[PDB]
Amino acid sequence: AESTLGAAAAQSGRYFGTAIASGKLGDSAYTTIASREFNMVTAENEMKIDATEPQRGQFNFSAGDRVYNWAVQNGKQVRGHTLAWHSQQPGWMQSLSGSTLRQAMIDHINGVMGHYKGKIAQWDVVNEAFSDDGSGGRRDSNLQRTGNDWIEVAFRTARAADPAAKLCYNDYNIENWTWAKTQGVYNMVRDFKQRGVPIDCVGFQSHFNSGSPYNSNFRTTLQNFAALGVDVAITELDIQGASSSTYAAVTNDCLAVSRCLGITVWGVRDTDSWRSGDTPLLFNGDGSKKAAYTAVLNALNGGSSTPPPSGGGQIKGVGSGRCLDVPNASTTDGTQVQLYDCHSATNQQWTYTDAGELRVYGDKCLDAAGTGNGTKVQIYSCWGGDNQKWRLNSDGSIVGVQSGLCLDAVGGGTANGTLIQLYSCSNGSNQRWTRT
Amino acid sequence: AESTLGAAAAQSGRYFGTAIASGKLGDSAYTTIASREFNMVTAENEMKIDATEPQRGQFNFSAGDRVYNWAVQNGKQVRGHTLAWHSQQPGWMQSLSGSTLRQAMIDHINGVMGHYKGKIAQWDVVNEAFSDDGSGGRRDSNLQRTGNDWIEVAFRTARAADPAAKLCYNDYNIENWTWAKTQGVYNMVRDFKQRGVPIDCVGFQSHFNSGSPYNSNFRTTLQNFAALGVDVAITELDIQGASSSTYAAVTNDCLAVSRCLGITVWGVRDTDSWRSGDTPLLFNGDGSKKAAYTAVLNALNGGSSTPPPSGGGQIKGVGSGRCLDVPNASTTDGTQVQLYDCHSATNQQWTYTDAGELRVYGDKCLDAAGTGNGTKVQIYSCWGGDNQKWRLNSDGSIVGVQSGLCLDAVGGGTANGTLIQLYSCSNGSNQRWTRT
Ligand SMILES: OC[C@@H]1O[C@@H](O[C@@H]2[C@@H](O)[C@H](O[C@@H]3CO[C@@H](O)[C@H](O)[C@H]3O)OC[C@H]2O)[C@H](O)[C@H]1O
Ligand SMILES: OC[C@@H]1O[C@@H](O[C@@H]2[C@@H](O)[C@H](O[C@@H]3CO[C@@H](O)[C@H](O)[C@H]3O)OC[C@H]2O)[C@H](O)[C@H]1O
Ligand SMILES: O[C@@H]1[C@@H](O)[C@H](O[C@@H]2CO[C@@H](O)[C@H](O)[C@H]2O)OC[C@H]1O
Ligand SMILES: O[C@@H]1[C@@H](O)[C@H](O[C@@H]2CO[C@@H](O)[C@H](O)[C@H]2O)OC[C@H]1O
Ligand SMILES: O[C@@H]1[C@@H](O)[C@H](O[C@@H]2CO[C@@H](O)[C@H](O)[C@H]2O)OC[C@H]1O
Ligand SMILES: O[C@@H]1[C@@H](O)[C@H](O[C@@H]2CO[C@@H](O)[C@H](O)[C@H]2O)OC[C@H]1O
Ligand SMILES: O[C@@H]1[C@@H](O)[C@H](O)OC[C@H]1O
Ligand SMILES: O[C@@H]1[C@@H](O)[C@H](O)OC[C@H]1O
Repeated sequence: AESTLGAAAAQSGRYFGTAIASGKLGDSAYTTIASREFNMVTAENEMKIDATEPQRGQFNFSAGDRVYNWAVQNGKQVRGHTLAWHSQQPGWMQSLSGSTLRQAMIDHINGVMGHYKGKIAQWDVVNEAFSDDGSGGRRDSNLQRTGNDWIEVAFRTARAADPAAKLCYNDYNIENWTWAKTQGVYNMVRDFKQRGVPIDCVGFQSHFNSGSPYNSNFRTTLQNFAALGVDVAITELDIQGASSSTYAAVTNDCLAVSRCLGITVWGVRDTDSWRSGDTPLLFNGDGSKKAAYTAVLNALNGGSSTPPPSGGGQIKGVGSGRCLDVPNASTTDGTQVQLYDCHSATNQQWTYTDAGELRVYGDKCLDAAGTGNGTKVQIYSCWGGDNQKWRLNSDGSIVGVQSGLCLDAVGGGTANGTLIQLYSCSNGSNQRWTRT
Repeated sequence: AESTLGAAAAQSGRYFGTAIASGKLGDSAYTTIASREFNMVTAENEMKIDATEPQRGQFNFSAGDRVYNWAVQNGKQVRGHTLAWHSQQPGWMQSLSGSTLRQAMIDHINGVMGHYKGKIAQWDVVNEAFSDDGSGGRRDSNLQRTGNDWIEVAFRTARAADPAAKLCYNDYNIENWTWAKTQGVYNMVRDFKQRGVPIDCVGFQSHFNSGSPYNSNFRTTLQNFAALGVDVAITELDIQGASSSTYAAVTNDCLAVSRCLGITVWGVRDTDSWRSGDTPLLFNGDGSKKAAYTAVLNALNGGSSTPPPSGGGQIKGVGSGRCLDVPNASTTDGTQVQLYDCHSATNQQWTYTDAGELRVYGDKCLDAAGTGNGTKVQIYSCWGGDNQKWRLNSDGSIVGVQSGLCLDAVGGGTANGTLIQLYSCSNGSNQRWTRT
């Protein structure tokens, strides 16, 4: 369809997934969102080295199958995460070196992939093998010490274990094209493809924050890797602050690249995130869709037709032909907004911020005083509350994040002075808005 | 001692208090702040009816005394809260009505005031006796049902129990003069003064939010009651969003009325607030001062003798005479800012929001990716993180809310291109900024 992320992505042959935590599958609020929005699943921890092989030789797939089963039963493919990694290695592997580790690594791969043979769409065969030292070289780990050729061996092994699975190299901070880490990974994959090493994909974790910000050149990075002859996938996406524009930009970068299989966000609600302090996901802890959720859905669905009032613009009601107006250009907090003949004026110029606010006068925010039908919509000092955040639906409707209700011209009024309130979305013309 | 709220309030002959929860007194972070900043204390719950008279005729002051003991031990006066109220009534009282409830009410006042006789500066004798239906009438409670005279009886009883205390009538939604509830209370107080009913004060809770926002006519409300011959006090102040301007405005309103005894904010840190979801106080959960704190302090100190950069403006370092500049007018997230020759360019126009952000381009925020010295100050999409909020100190320095560090011109550099960083605050000219 086009009302959920997974369905929207499928329209272009792609998937939109998440990271599932087994301990939450018992939470109905959690599973209600997950089963509905995503068609791809990655076990957040259940399929890692320490979890699938607690003791060398003895494999445990209980927790993993739990996630795997839920996924397939609910219509989702699975990304295996992960086979060869320097982190989250069980204690016994952390003490292995030389040719014995190399052997342990190979066994582990055969074991996990054997168990899930033919059931995994994508396997993160090797994860984070490059350093952040700025040199573009291999990270210094027990695995790297077994020989520079360990990555290649891991991939050749994997291909044997399960030729049906797409084999990916996964890593973070390899999104910005100008980074040495990015280039080192690029050179490696190019080489692998030239020498014939069995690698089918590169996973871009895409953990963006002010420390390592998203950069428009991310698309260039994806296109370059795609040109090598391998698929690309956004594997663990989360953006600090969950900016609508950035989430939409990453989404469009994937859509702009034919080889971009899909996008996986690292968690369901912000409260489930490994970095909840950055409220980096698409759903609030209370389960409500954030502004970024609708920006992603719209991008996946192809979006609108023409460019929006990028910073500054009027919001005109479809049924009335009138604009959202702040009475007498008042700046008083608590002043309820109204409908009025459109004209150039600041009290009619609204800016949609990446945070999902509809700002007027620069520091005033469209604000909902409550969450039920009839709630008054007014201006109030901006502070970031969810009752000041809105989702801009592609159907012309504007929905409050906190209330999940639509901007509504009271009683379907069209005359000047008609007040604005929150009300159950009805697709009515007094709940649809366009551009002047 | 204009360095703390209490000390600064004292220079205008006023106090600045908070609400203390005894269960948090064992928290050093909480007490360090509470002891330093306030010189007035109100027990958030420990002196209420249910807490002081658990069973009819059986008084318990353990919780109350823990708060009181801490208050006087740290040089603070105490506001007793509260003696007669329709809410938080112990079960045995909720079951009463008529003459039996009337006497219980009187018995409670006598027992509680007797224990604290001569130790309480102000007592909220009656709390929330008026309705919100918008009629300005009395609230329909078991207390009101005993007779319309119950409030008068409560005050006469209180004066007799401890004539050394100021007797206050406390309520909410009585700050906006145009509201019926406000006028209803005004008429009652006026009635009491005329007939000689003992009443020395009116407490305006001041719980401001988008449901009932602050209105500048609050100053007239305070003036109106003051004219009746009673002192006035802002008793449970908290503002949804903690707007710097709203906090400064409420502070100035009180300072504009000679009879306004002082201001009490309902809580220390946002996490201690009964409405933490509204982040309505002056300190963060980590104990750090918020943008609103500095605005209240500056307000208490009389503020700047000249209007700040209202609606955009340049920020010029004193030790360099150069302006805060975004390299090549770039709008790319992650771009570290610099010092550069001041000129009418948008990449040099910064706007300080009520949330404490230093915005550029409209939706880009001065950002710090880290909390330690040497951390680069850059621009990033605005999302409300504390690493995107700043305090404008009277000494001319700009401090990061999350880091507690000052914007610093690297190596005291002065030439163009000099980068900005976060560093331990100094009185240096490379950390001083003039509002031009
Ligand atoms: O709270 C009581 C009254 O209810 C609200 O006012 C209502 C208003 O909410 C209602 O809105 C209509 C509802 O149907 C929708 O299809 C339509 O789009 C929407 O405009 O219209 C009647 C009006 O009286 C206020 O809370 C108060 O008036
Ligand atoms: O969440 C449990 C505890 O609840 C907070 O305490 C609140 C207290 O702050 C509240 O005070 C009322 C607020 O409304 C005013 O009109 C009234 O005058 C004032 O007394 O009363 C309820 C009580 O539960 C604790 O901080 C939080 O830990
Ligand atoms: O585990 C990984 C983290 O170690 C990694 O940390 C990043 C390092 O570079 C900085 O610029 C980033 O801000 C910081 O997040 O992030 C990815 C995560 O998987
Ligand atoms: O719950 C946490 C997981 O969410 C976390 O996941 C890792 C984050 O960093 C990425 O680089 C890894 O690929 C990803 O598996 O691991 C730690 C766990 O506690
Ligand atoms: O219990 C009391 C609440 O019922 C009261 O609610 C207020 C109603 O009017 C609105 O305008 C206010 O925003 C809202 O807080 O608040 C005080 C509380 O003690
Ligand atoms: O790396 C060095 C910085 O750490 C250094 O920081 C200075 C510390 O003292 C403060 O008084 C200065 O303002 C601050 O710049 O600056 C030089 C840089 O090379
Ligand atoms: O110019 C007029 C404007 O001032 C008013 O607010 O709305 C109608 C316009 O024609
Ligand atoms: O950012 C600077 C810009 O403002 C100035 O005009 O030219 C030099 C740039 O570095």
